[PDB]
Amino acid sequence: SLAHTAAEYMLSDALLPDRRGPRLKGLRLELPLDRIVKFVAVGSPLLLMSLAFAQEFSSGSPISCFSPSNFSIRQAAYVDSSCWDSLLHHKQDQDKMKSLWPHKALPYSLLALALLMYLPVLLWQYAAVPALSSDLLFIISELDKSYNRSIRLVQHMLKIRQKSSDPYVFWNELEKARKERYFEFPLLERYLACKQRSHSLVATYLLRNSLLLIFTSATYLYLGHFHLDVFFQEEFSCSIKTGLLSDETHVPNLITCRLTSLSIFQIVSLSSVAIYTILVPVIIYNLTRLCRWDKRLLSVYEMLPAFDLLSRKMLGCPINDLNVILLFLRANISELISFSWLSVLCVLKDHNIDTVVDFMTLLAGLEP
Amino acid sequence: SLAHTAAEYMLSDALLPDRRGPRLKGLRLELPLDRIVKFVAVGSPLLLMSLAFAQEFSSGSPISCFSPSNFSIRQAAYVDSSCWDSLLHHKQDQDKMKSLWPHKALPYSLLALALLMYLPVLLWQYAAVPALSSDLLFIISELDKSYNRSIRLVQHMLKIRQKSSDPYVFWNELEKARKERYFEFPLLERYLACKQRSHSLVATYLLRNSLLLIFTSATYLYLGHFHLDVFFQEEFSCSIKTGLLSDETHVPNLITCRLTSLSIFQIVSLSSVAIYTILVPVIIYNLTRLCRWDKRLLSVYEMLPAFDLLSRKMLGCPINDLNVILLFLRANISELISFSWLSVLCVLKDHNIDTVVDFMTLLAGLEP
Amino acid sequence: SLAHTAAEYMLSDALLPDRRGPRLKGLRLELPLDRIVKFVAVGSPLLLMSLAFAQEFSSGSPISCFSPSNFSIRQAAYVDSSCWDSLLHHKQDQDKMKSLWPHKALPYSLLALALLMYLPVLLWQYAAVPALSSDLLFIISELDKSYNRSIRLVQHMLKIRQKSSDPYVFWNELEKARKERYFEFPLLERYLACKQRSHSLVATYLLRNSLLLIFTSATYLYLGHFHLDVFFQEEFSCSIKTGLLSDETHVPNLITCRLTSLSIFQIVSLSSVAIYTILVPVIIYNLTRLCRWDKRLLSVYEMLPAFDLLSRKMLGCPINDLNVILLFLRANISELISFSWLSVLCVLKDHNIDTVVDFMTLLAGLEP
Amino acid sequence: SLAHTAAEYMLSDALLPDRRGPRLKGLRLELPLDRIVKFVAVGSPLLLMSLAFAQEFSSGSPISCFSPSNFSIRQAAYVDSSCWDSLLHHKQDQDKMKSLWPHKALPYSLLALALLMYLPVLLWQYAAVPALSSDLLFIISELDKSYNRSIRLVQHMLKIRQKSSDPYVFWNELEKARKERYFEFPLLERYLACKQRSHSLVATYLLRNSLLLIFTSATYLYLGHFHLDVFFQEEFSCSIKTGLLSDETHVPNLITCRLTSLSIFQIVSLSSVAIYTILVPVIIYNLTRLCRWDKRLLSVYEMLPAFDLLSRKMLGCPINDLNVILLFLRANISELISFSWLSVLCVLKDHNIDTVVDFMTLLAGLEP
Amino acid sequence: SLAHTAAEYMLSDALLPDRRGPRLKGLRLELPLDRIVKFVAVGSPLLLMSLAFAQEFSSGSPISCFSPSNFSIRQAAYVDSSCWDSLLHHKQDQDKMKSLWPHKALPYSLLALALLMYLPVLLWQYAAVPALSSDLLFIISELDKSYNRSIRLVQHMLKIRQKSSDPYVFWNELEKARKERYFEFPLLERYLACKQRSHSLVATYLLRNSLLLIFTSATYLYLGHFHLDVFFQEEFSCSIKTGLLSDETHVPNLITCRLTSLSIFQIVSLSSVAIYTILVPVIIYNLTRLCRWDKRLLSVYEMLPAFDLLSRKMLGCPINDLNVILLFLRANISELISFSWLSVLCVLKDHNIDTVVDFMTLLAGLEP
Repeated sequence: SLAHTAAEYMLSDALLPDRRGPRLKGLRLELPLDRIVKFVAVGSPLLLMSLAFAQEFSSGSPISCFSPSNFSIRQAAYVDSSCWDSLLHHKQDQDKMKSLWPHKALPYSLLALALLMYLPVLLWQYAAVPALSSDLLFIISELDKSYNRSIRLVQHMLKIRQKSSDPYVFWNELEKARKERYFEFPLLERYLACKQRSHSLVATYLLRNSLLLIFTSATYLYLGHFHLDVFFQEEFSCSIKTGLLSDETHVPNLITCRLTSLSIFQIVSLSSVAIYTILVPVIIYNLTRLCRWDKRLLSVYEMLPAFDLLSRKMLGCPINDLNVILLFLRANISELISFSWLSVLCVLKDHNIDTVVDFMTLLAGLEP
Repeated sequence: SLAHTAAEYMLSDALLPDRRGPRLKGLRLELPLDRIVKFVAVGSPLLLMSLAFAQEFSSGSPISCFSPSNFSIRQAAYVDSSCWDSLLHHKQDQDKMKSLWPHKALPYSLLALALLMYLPVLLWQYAAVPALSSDLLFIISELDKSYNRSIRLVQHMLKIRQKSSDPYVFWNELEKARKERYFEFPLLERYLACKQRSHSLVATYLLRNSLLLIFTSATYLYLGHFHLDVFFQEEFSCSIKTGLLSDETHVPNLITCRLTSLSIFQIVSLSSVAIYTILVPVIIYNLTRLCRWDKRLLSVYEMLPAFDLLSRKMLGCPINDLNVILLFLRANISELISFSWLSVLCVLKDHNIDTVVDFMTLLAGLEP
Repeated sequence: SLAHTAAEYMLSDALLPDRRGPRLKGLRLELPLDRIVKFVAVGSPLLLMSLAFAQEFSSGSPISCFSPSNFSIRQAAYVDSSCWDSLLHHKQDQDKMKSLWPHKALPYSLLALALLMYLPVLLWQYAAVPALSSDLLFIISELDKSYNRSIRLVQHMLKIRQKSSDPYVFWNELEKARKERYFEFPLLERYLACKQRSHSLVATYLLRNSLLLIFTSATYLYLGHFHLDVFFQEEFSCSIKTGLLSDETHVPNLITCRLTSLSIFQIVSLSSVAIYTILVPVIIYNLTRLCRWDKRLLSVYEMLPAFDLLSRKMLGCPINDLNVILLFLRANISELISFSWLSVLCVLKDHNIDTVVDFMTLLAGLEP
Repeated sequence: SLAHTAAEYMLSDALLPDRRGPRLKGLRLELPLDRIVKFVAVGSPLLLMSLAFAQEFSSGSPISCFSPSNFSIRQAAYVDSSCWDSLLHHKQDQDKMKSLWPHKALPYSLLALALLMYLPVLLWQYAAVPALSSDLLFIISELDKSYNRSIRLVQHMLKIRQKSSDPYVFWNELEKARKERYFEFPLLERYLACKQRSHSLVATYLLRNSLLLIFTSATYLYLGHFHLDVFFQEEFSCSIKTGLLSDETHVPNLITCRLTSLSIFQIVSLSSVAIYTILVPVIIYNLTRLCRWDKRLLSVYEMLPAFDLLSRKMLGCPINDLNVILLFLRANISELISFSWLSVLCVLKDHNIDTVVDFMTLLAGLEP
Repeated sequence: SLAHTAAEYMLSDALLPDRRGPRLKGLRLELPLDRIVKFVAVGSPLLLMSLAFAQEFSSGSPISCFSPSNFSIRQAAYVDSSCWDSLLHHKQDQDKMKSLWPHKALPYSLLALALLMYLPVLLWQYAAVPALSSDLLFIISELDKSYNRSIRLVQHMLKIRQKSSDPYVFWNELEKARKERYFEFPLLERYLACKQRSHSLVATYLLRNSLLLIFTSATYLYLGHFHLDVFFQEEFSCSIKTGLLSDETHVPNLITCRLTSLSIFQIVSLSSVAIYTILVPVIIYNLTRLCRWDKRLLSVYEMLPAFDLLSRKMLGCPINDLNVILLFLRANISELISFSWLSVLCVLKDHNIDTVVDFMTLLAGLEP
């Protein structure tokens, strides 16, 4: 089946024969909400198209005709197959030959919608995946040096505090460490500054979401203009004597052609509206995600040395490449190593009490 | 077949191409009862839908008509295919055209139910699996330090007891070990305290079960309102002359249309009730599981150093994140290492006799 | 299905059983735009051919006939199967027997176009892939020596600058390093010079794109000459008595033969025009890519020792082997090692400020 | 389908279950032109045979009959199936019963041609592959000793030249190295001499190409003798009363039998001529390849020590085993090791200037 | 299809699930000519059987009948299906009811021939493969000690010859080495002597070839006795009133039954003769192979120490186990190690000149 081929051609990853290396393994380049939206926006028209051609209706004929008994079997087949290509209600009300082309174009329209909704996925894959992957992995490699440089070369501070009055050393020793060369990273404050003034992935993300929104609007227009007119129309009167059959002796207006699969058309015309009105607010929520700064976990991020640079750059216009980098980092920061200490520092959510809270928590997180 | 595709699309794991690493191997993120409920609540409508389209009924036609002998083959096919889309019992009792739409909507309803029952699974997978996995693996890693720290640095207590009167040292030496820095973990008493005051996975678990309960109630309403009325109705009188065929000379009320697949409809309408009334009390049992504290094995848990913190936090409202963490831990605590010593300490189920019971059991569990 | 076989025979890689070694893994020998063009220009006629034979039209007959009622079933089948091979509108307007052969030749034409559009792919695979691969991997191996030779044997310059006035050493020490034997590569300035005067892959690239352009023009001519004439013609009058049936008593001009699949023909005739008018400007953009020198990143390339030779050779006719080598290098330079330092040196995009900018950035990029 | 089985039975490698070792991996025993010729000469008749039985014509009947209306359905089936086995145009012009057997024999002829064109492939596989593989791998193993013996034991010549006047040592030191025992190989000058006087693979190559040429000529004769006569003949008059039906009362000459699939026959008869007239000059080009000595790269080959023996043996009759060995070596010399230095020595294409050109190029090609 | 199952059940290896070890990998237990004969003698009847049931004839009926118009459809089906089981030409010439049973027995006969031709393969696999494999691998293991014992412990002879007059030492030193204990193998001269007097694999080989020859003769007898009589007979007159239908009123002699698939029968009857007259002389050539001693390469074999024993045993009756061992060794001697030195010693094909020829060739073949 065509849907079987499209199941693996689209709606999945089509890069390399897989099992290559770290290009795809261990890194998530698509947000779970984006993946769900892509799946339920691409496979849904494909699912409806498959349901149109499924075992629910065992083939049969999409059109039925009431031809006179004088007609043979082949003549009846001719007058019923010549109307599936000439869907025109020759109404007696001049001669408004209203067309019923959506009935024949439904599979074409569904396939066109399925192909169209895959364009934003291709745009994201071939316009933002490489640069975003490079930035994410470089930043992850740089931030992986924030454990053997934030405690293991900082545990000498424990030696300094424990000799003197520890509460006093908690507030008047830290300026020496904050001014140390190795304590502050030398490359992140420039890379992040450069990324702050560049608008490249923000444009791609906004285009990816706006294309889906515009395609949903186009689907609404298609189903409100062409459909919803021939929606309760099941019978139409045709005319076979509209050509070389004019000089003959048989039914001029072969009345009462019937659309056998009208119910499937009606069900699809509503399931293509409900499914996408489900997705209408999800896209705008995805757009809102980038437009709002997030500071719910800034308290613990600012404490750590390397993440202090990320926390400081929290001002200005929210539309920056750094925002997309942060959005794809927080979904990827917990790959295999930050899963044991960053996820632990969640107790601090309420700098006086915070001054002494690390009296026993920070050193207790040692790997051995 | 569509059921063949849905067999692997749903009703299984759809994350990664597998064989990746420790993300899924060795960790059980779904309780066996939850897995059974999900399987028998998702595949059951799919199984019934497949049985509707299976070899049991070799296609055929879902409707049969008794048309006059004057009608040709094509005319009879027209009058029998124009009634499967116009199921309306034009009864002579005014003109109550009772519809028989459930007969045509049964596959649609079954597919809709199958898709709806997969929503709680998606909610659990994309709203609680990451945080629960992180908490579970962190707690497991911390508790894995409860064997080389509860006997191997405690076997010096054997040296102390064996020199003096061992029964006396069984009760007056332990305060030194209980006050030792390394004996008591420094991070668990804070992580568990933080998790006690957080209600995040409790809400997700309750929502996951309540969605299934509400969907079962909706299925009951659907089968009690739309079904159970056209349940013993097998014959209905139609009307083809309800349109452009009005000005014709043939049967006005084409009486005695017959629903060929009424028996399948009746069997499905009962197997969709029995199967879900089997599942009605299982869901409430799953809800009860979280609402009741468990203390059947507290006697052996309190003896161990690390598990003493877990045993102490056994008071207050049962609805806490720690309850879900414990429920998913006791089903996962016995992965590969706790399978040889924790499962052995089951003899203690009856502190005077318990004082001397470990005279030979604790030290005999040494790995060499 | 034939399309199923052509899916794996073409439209993919057909060299070796794969999993061999570094022949294909880690090296990209086809640009993403070229890959997209090849896919959407080869599979599109195949997709339309599959749609012609898909479940959308459940086989049936491509021609229908209105034969007299005296004819038997076999006689009607004869007069309807003898016209699908004799498509000739015997119009009464002398005796212009206009042929409708495109209706029968549509699958043949689609298969011919699909096979023809694969010729440039074969030409690129068997005329430029080996030499381009050899040059690319040799240049990559030579350029991989530009990290342990541009800083690690250059960090002594740090020792020289830090002793004296560093700003002065920033401008009067570099002539010694620029005149050093090891600092300047001894093979690239000759290999690139040889490649500059050779036009071998430029001709292959231009031929590969021009063949696709010429085939698109041929498709336009085919659809504008043979099609677009029998486009709204659905009925034609045939003649069975044009031979040994002349001396018989039956319909001389068996009027009103009908093309059942005219709608599919019309849709294909438009989808084969829209899809390729989408591709018309992409090919000329690909041609433009080679014809224009690129200097958007020359500022950082000139700073590096090895890439200085590449940056210097930026004059003359753009049509040279070095241009194609650069085009396939910039898409392949970031394989696994240049992904951590070359992608970082993007801050320099605005030699006075550039003199002191590397005071801290260059040495901070050390691997440990 | 039969074509599906023949796709993997032929048109590919049928030796071992693969993944065995170096028997096939890393060695190319078939030239790309030979592979293309074999593919497009073996699969083309198979492709046409598949197209004859494809979805393009949905089975049906290959013959149609115009029997009188008195005949029943079974009688008409008898008189139409008794003519597909008795294709004889009983023309009224004595009684020249011209046969139309190519219409029935087309699939048989296509399968016979597909099997026949596989004979040269089997001949090459079972008559020249082992000896050629042995010679190629032995020569490759011997020539792999031309890098650690042409510079690394020759770099002492650098020590000799740099002490004295280097241009003088460029021309008066080399006689010592040319007379050294290890510098000149002791086995190649005898193995190549033995292969020069042996004509074993030349005969096999010539037979392999001439068999394909003769089979193409036979196909031309078949399509020009048996076809091209019944090419525009679509109707023939049969006779069922040519036996036990003679004493009956029905149509003596059942006129106007019709060949339903005449168009497919006509298209195949032309596509089997065009495809092979495409291949006619390719075979003679392959024959020309062996008949002409190649000296386009002799300048760099003569410089190398080991390849000097190959370059010297460039005289006499071109038809020798050494010619085939060289043809299969130049397509295989660049396997994994000669890909970094032999492909670089392309600058020398114009012995005075050549005397000093290696002043810096030869030593710069060192592996470290 | 049955042929699909027989493709993998037979015509290939059916021992173990493969990928086991050195039982099958690296060892060739079937000669290429024997493999070709087995393939083209077993699959050919299977190929013809598949062609009988292929898409070439779309099922249909193998028999057609000309029943009177009074007969219904079911009556005609009865009288045409009651003759495919009662093929008897009730000729009017007493009452010689000639049977046409080969038409019905053709698939049975083809399957029987395909099964019968597999008997020699089973006999070879289960009667000679184990002993031959053991003998071959033992002899190969013993002969693998003929390189580190024929030069590396013989290169001291170089030290002896180079000190004195080398031509003199070429002829008067060798008697010492020929009389040395280690130089002459102590097991081969007894194992080969034992195998010379044993006739076990010779009988199996002769039986394997003679069974195929006898089966070919039986096929010739079958096609010359039962076929070739009903070969141009296409029409026969049947009789349905030969039983309980005798007391009825309908056609007594239902004349003119027709064999619809006579052409397929005729083509198979000729392709089963040609394809086996091709194989008739190949089998006798295989028999001749064993019956003639081979001494074309004895000159180089006698020079080597270990192969001297093989070369000496070249007298007597050619029918011995040693002959089969040699035949399967020369096709297997060049597995992975003898591929670099035995295949090189081909220059000696013309003991005076041979005395001094090894002055340089023998020592030059050293592995380093």
